[PDB]
Amino acid sequence: GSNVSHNFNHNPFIPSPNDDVEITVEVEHYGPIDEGGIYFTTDGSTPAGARGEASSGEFSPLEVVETKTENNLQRSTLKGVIPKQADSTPVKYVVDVWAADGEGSQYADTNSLTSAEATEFAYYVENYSSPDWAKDAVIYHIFVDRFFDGNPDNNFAVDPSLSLEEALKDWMGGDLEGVLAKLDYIEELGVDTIWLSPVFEGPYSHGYHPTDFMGVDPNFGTLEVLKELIDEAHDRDMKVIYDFVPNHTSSEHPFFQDALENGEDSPYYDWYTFYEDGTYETFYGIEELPQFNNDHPEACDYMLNEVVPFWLEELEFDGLRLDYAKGPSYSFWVDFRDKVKSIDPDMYVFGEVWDSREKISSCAGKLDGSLDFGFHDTFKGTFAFDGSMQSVVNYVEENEAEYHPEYIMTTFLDNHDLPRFLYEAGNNTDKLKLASFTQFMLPGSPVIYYGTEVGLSQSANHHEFNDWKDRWYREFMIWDEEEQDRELLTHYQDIIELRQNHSALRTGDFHAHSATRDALVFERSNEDERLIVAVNKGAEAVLAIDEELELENLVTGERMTGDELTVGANSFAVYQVVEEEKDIEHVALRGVHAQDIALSYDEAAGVWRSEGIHLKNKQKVTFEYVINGAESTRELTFTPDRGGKFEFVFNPVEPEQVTVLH
Amino acid sequence: GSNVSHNFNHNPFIPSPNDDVEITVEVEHYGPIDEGGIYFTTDGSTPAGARGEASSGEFSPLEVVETKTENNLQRSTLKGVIPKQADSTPVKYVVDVWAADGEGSQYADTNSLTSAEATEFAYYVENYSSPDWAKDAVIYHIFVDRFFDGNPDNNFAVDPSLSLEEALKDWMGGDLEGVLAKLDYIEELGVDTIWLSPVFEGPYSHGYHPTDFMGVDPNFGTLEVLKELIDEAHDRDMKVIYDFVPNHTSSEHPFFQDALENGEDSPYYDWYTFYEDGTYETFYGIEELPQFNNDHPEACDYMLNEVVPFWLEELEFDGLRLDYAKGPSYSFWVDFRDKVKSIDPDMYVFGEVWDSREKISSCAGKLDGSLDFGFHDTFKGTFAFDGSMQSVVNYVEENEAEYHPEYIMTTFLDNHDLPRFLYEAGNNTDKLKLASFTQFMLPGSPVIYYGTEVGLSQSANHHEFNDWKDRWYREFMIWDEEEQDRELLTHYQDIIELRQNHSALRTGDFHAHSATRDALVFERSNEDERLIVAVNKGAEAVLAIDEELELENLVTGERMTGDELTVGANSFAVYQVVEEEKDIEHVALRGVHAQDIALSYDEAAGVWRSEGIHLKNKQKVTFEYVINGAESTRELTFTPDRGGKFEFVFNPVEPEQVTVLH
Ligand SMILES: [Ca+2]
Ligand SMILES: [Ca+2]
Ligand SMILES: [Ca+2]
Ligand SMILES: [Ca+2]
Repeated sequence: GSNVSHNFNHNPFIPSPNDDVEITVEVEHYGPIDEGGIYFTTDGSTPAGARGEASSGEFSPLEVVETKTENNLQRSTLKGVIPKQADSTPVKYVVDVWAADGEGSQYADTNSLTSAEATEFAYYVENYSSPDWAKDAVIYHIFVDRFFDGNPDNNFAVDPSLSLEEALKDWMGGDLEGVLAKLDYIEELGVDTIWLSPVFEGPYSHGYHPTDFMGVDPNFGTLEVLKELIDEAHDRDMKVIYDFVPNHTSSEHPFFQDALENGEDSPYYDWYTFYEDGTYETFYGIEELPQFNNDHPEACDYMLNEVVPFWLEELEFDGLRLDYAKGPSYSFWVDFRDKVKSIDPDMYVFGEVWDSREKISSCAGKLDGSLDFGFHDTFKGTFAFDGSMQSVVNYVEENEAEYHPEYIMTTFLDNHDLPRFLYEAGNNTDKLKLASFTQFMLPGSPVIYYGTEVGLSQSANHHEFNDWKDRWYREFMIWDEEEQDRELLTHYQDIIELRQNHSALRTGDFHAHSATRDALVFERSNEDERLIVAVNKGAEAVLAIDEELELENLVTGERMTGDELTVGANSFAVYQVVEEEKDIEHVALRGVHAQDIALSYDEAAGVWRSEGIHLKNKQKVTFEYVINGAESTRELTFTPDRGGKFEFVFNPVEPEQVTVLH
Repeated sequence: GSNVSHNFNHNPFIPSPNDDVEITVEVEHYGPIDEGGIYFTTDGSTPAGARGEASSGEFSPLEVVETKTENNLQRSTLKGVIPKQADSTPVKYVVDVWAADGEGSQYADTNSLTSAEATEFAYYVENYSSPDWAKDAVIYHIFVDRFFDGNPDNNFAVDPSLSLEEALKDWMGGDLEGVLAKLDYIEELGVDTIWLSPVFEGPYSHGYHPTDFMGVDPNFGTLEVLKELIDEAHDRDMKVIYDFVPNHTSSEHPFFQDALENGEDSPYYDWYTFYEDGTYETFYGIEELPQFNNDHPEACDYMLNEVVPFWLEELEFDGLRLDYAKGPSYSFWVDFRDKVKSIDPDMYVFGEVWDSREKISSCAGKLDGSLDFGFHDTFKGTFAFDGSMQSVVNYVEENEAEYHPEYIMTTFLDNHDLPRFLYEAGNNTDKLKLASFTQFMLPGSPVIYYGTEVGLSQSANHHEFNDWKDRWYREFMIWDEEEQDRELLTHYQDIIELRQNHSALRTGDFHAHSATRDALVFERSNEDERLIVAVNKGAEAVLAIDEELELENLVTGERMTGDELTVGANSFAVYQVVEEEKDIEHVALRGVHAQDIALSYDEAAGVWRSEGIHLKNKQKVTFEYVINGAESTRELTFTPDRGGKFEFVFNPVEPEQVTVLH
């Protein structure tokens, strides 16, 4: 009948408990369409409605703002708002568009005629924030089966008669008891967070084919060993993150087998997406990986009210890494965030999203962050494939301009699914020293694949193989200190101690000064210190610094006053500038009332806030923040669509952020 | 399993009988994909194949040209070529991509696992050409029920007791006998082509709900009256075009009723797209307009081997206007062109495509042209809604850069579906004089809605209504010479006699000199004459001509030597420049061999051709055409992917066209 298209286009994509949410819908129709409607919910119930009559939830109308006729087809634009909701509230809504004095309705995105087969949109109403510990976190991503074998008695599926090509895709015996033993070495490395490979009872050594969402495979140990590991890692002030697989199970899961035999008389038939011809929804056509239907009400309750608290509340994990966060819906992640952030708002929830950064942005407001694949892709091509250092800068610059400031991009060089950096760099550890150094001097949360610090690479070429190319990314950790690259280990320990002792290197603004191919200098702003980083992977060259200032090589406690500097060949260093920068003492507000309004500092947060100013609706305000009667923030703007007593907040780390928070 | 995407991306989109056709396929996959394949056909049979084994047709492989891994997903590019085919050949092909040493296959665009549910691509192998008479054609689009009532005895469904609001959407009595009577008036207007509204036996007076594809509704007359009309219009050297409805029937069609009752035991059950729950494919949700399934083999044979020859061969129509050409597939139109162009290659086949010009371009090679909706949209907003004359120039310029030179864009101001121009221009006939003049001085084939020349407009406002807003675009033709706008008629007759007596105004190059808002001057190049057109819909102004040359107002046989000219207010004129331009006498070819190769003229066509030069495959040639040892075509390029003895052709109307035709 037409083409209703909403596509999650709600105006405040990350809504506060104050602002209303404007829903804009584009419709391409032949016959008439006159008005639509929103049928949104506040509890966890599924929303439904039709032609202005809501079945479960409240109603809000869609009204034609713009319309015309282009190439004999009529193009109208419908708009409506969802009323503001309280903090920590999951809003699910469905959208339809019909014609007054007509027969029927048509829903959003799916163009369905009924609410049941329509797209279910959702967002989470909350002052969006990520755990502050996750911003400063340095993560040691370990593959449990390939780390250490602290107990050979748990190696039930290990066949020692296998060759390396045959054992690397099978079980090798790494267990959670080994992570307990080598916990001193992990702590000596300097990391403050441990990311554990999946430990589900599955038929494969990687654990991504769960046959029990709430059970540890005996090949890795027991829950008590896991509880002992997490508790011992907690007594060292380290955090533990679990690699969580919510999208799919294996065909061997008791739920899938019971549904595969009993059919519709099975309690788990609707827990998967079975089709009317025997086919079922799967993960990329893998018949052994049926997609777990998290959009089913009784299955979404099992994942959220049974499985997730088992790992976060019972086993006391500190966070979850979500395998294939694209699988489940946004309406599931909105429910997921309300569940995990009600247990503890300091529980790190970041996902593995195989998509561009313009689509990873849609996960903001639901997840605390994601894995920076753009970091991976634009670091191999630069440091391992000899690229331009601009693609490094062109990556950092576009992260600031696209991602929400609270979104945490976890950066990495290797994966259990991607080739090792050392092997892609020809085992030239000088390039890995540059990448690991540049990473720990760039914004984000660095992740260290378990073997990288000792030179663990690939014992074979992956291009020579098929299907199981990922054998050689999951080789066993080397502990023989003769076979280890102790120079690389002492390098990783030193680049960690620097980042862990300089807040500007973790949560500081980024600014590039000069950069050529195989040459880059940049700075890391803050409010307590500044730093200058210089990295070159080619010949020696000179790069032009903006200002002129004395420096201090943090490694070799020297100094250097100059306007330029000659970065060495295949060398790198980070310099700390020395500035008696007068800290913030007074912040005023110029542009709202007749005279400047002096703000008051909040020591709990790090912001300056106004007192309580009334504003008229849709009134285009225009103002700025002055600093100690000297410099001033460039002019801002804001429209208070609903209410009056709105408050002005000034975060000096994000000064241009128009955060007129009620 | 992946995302195979071909999207009709064959390199020669309009293939000659000489060039091979390169098929490029983009695949976004997780697991491996190593090779694909093309399964193309030459006859009318449906193509099918799997994993290199073709079921109906020949096989051509798809090989990975490029590949990488981006954001943990692998992106490969498959390529293969379809061998060159003879002239007048319909190539249908299907495309799949699989993994060697894998299990199964996956097909193009639909991502289906079988060939039956895959996208069926097609193109037509032919030296693409549109009927030369259709390029110069001036069309008089009449709505048969609203023209003249030459026989009141055929008004079976006319209810004289109805009001105008109720009769304008019902039957009024216009018949083909009236078109016979008023044929002198149509010929006096000057048009050389008549476009007839649909005459199918349907339940509505517009005829777009056919209940008999090969039957004339008695409310319009008989076949003999239609045969008499077409024959009488032929004896006056006029052409007749039929408005053809191939996409859908009405629910009252005997085929649909028999299938609606007998079900799968009906011979026409597969002739529509019935769904397994009682729903059926329809035209924009209209349950009374079920979509006729032209992709069914037995239905495509009924349309092409029974219905189309009934109108083009039996009733001896000169062409078909195709209602909603987007409905049927491209694989249907490839069959459709092979059928109508085998009856007579001088049969005009142009379609009604409700889409952007970048998508109307895909109909080139299958249809002779289309209706220029961009002309309509960007002429109401300019001449009836007071816009910029640049949007007129920005429309003509983008037609040259996007459309194939043989594609014929039929321009119009009104439709039976769009509001009248006079009513959108506030009955200000001075604006309609400007639009009708500017139209007949612009490239394309002008179409005249039946009432426009006598000031026929709308007796009511369409915004006041719903569903049947198109009553007021289909009002009855006025014949009382007092109620007619004879000034507008004498205007249309004069702007026709000019275009019909100046070949540069029909098939001549377009060049804009100066243009402001409500002001425009341009020229129309050719090889026998040049013209200058000046149009202003605002106040008087002066526009800067490029060169300086004397002119001649074709209306008032005056002259004017100057470098600029002052176009009047709400006035317009077309001037013919006077130039003793030495015609083409010698054309040589500089760049292929060591010395210039003199070309020979072909009087049958209008081109200069080479003699027969051998070329190596993929050899980047670079050459030009010199004219009478004076000016030269700017350097061209060409690669002969297959063969040797290729010939060079020079069309002086399209000189930059690299037509190295074998
Ligand atoms: Ca996975
Ligand atoms: Ca695998
Ligand atoms: Ca129609
Ligand atoms: Ca209608």
